[PDB]
Amino acid sequence: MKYLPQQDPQVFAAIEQERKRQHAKIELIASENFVSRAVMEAQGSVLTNKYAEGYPGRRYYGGCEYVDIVEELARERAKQLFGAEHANVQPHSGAQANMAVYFTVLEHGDTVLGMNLSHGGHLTHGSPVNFSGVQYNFVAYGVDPETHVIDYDDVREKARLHRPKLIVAAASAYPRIIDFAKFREIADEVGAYLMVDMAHIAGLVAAGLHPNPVPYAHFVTTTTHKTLRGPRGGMILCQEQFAKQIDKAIFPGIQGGPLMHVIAAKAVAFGEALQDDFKAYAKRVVDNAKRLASALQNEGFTLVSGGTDNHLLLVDLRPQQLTGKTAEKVLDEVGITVNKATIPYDPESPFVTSGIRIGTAAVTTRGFGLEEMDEIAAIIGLVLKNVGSEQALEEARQRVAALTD
Amino acid sequence: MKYLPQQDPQVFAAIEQERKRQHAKIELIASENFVSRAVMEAQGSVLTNKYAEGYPGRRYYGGCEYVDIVEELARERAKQLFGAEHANVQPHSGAQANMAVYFTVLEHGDTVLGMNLSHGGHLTHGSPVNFSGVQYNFVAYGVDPETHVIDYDDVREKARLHRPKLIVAAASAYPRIIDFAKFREIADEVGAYLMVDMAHIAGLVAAGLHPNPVPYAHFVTTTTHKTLRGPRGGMILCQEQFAKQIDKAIFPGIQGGPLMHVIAAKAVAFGEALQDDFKAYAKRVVDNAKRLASALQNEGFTLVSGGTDNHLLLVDLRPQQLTGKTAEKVLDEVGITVNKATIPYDPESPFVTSGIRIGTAAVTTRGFGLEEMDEIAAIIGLVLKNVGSEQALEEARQRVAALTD
Ligand SMILES: *Cc1c(COP(=O)(O)O)cnc(C)c1O
Ligand SMILES: *Cc1c(COP(=O)(O)O)cnc(C)c1O
Repeated sequence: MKYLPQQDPQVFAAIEQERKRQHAKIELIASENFVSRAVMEAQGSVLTNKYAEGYPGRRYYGGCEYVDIVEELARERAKQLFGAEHANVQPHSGAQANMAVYFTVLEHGDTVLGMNLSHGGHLTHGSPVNFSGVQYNFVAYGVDPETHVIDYDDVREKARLHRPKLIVAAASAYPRIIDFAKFREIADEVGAYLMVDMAHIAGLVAAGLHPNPVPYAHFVTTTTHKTLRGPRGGMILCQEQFAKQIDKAIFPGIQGGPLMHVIAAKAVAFGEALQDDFKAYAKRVVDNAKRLASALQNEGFTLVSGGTDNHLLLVDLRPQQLTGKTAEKVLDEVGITVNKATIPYDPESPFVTSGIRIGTAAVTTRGFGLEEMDEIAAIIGLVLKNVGSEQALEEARQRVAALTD
Repeated sequence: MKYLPQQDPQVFAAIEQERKRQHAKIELIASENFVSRAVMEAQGSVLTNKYAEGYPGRRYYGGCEYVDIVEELARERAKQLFGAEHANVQPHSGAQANMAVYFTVLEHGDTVLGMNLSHGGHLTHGSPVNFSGVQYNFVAYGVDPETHVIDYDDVREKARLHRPKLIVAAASAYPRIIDFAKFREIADEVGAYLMVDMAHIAGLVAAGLHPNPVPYAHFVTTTTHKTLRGPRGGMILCQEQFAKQIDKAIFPGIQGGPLMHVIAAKAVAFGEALQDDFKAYAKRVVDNAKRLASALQNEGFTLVSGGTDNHLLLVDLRPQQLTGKTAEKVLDEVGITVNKATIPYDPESPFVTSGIRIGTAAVTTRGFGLEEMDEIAAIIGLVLKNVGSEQALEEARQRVAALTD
């Protein structure tokens, strides 16, 4: 940076702390990643200066010729990446992407069926303190108590009983492949729309390492950040028959001016995802997650669903008589970043939990491989088996430092 | 830029076109401005990589120590700037700021009283194609047919008849000072909350050049961009008694993860606004607007309300037998950027209009002064009085080029 250090010493010092923190820590939060310098440059551009309400070639303001090119690059690259008939790259966030789809097909009080929030469902899939649960009548399907895999007969029964207008598939803490074909079959049986929120798995979908929801879902929502490794924001994909309605839902429906600089950064990220090396990256993500899962089991940890098909895993800490909160806290002391997470049928509250959620997207971006997964698992074992030993925690600290260099 | 040109030639070429366009054109769109290099660097930072759901010291994820510093800098500087008891700097946009306030105090179907959308009210103040008009029962107050000033007796009568739970004051196309004291008096009479949407005038409020709504309003919403000259985004200010509710409305209410890099940029912008030179800038904005108004009247143009108290003016083009659409189009041909705008009691549709809206914030940022205002008015006169003369339009083109260098 050139201008920030001089103009705003306080803000610059804090940013610099954050940058150094990002390098020093082992980031295992499943939603996290590190974007490229090109992505950052794009959202640090003069495009922040442009109002462009509306859509390419259909704007409310003049002078949008070039931001139109940018937005269209984003839309076309997204369509290439996911094989979607239509993309809306304007959503400010994953929350707003979901908000727009809900606004499109639902009326206030309509019934929606989503994944149980304690089993992997997201806040925006019907939490009673979120607009979703306040504005619509959410009901939930569960995972099997033993296998922790989505019970598709439960999805079906809930759908048939409650007759939702919309079924939501996808998750923020589900370690297995989701069967979108079965979701669509159930949706068809009850005459419901199917929305798939692929935020966590979008990068894996782009790389052909998770089945693509696009052919089965009426609407697909996503973050551009997370496994897709883009700037912070949202996106909607849908069939052409819903394009006009979805676009109107975003604007003038729920948003005003789009963030054109962030949209530029989205275009850049999609460009990167279209490359062969992103496919290799995403495979390493999944490979690393399997390896980490295996290595954790070697240390004596129990994993929700007994492993992972994707980028993330959940450790059930009940065998170690630890809460997720305790684990999160002590790992923070040694420089490993995880979050507490409810495990299916968790006896603890969501604010304490019996689990931790772990993902490999971030460490994989940093160049970590299988050997590093083994060592991360070993450090986690050392820490969680010796929570009262400052000697053990100091060793862990040093081993974490060795990994981050 | 260093990395974008190599990584993404297509995106870079479009960005470069946009940058050159921003320099070449005379930007008179009232909502537009040009942010500092420091602001851009801040939102081009690694802070995009951090999930920080929740609030400073009360986050859902670990590792937020430094982004907490950044957010708190934003909140404290905002409180200094506007004398507010509480700030929420997380809203993704002005639309989301408004959305959160609505979510806080209203139930589905509640009555809200806002400014007539054809008289200066914003889309998010009850448009039937916007969430505001769909989710709540909006009624409108008007300006006087002759003076084009808000009719406060009409505000009062509408309030007493319709008994709104919420009254909204503020505008996207109102050229006069708004009397927030009178709005609060009316709100008090009918037991309604008062929300002031100061998006357009926020920079002027910060510089003491427009009365501050904070002491009179329960809630103040704003964009961080526009006259405040910050990054693209939103903010809510409120009394401490609503702080918890407002914070919960933003998260977990209507948004997910905040844009920490944009919040950094907000902090930077507020820092800039706190400086003496921003006060001088804002005075030049208002001075330039008066001068431009005066100069346009000298050319024979009629202005809505007969002039301006702020950064913006509206030309009533009926005396010249032109639509706003025609004016917008021809000015685009010579390198002057305006937008068509409905004038109070406009006989045309909102898609054709009898007016153009013009603001001076952008040209003032570029260093334009009184002499430049005179010349801009003269060029506008030349163009709109000679719409069929390519000779006149070419002269205008050359005069515009002379101004932008
Ligand atoms: C992260 C996530 C979201 C929310 O995205 P934000 O950008 O934080 O609003 C929504 N749905 C799912 C499944 C997510 O993982
Ligand atoms: C510009 C504006 C908005 C909307 O802000 P976005 O950032 O475009 O969502 C809302 N209210 C008023 C008065 C505005 O001027």
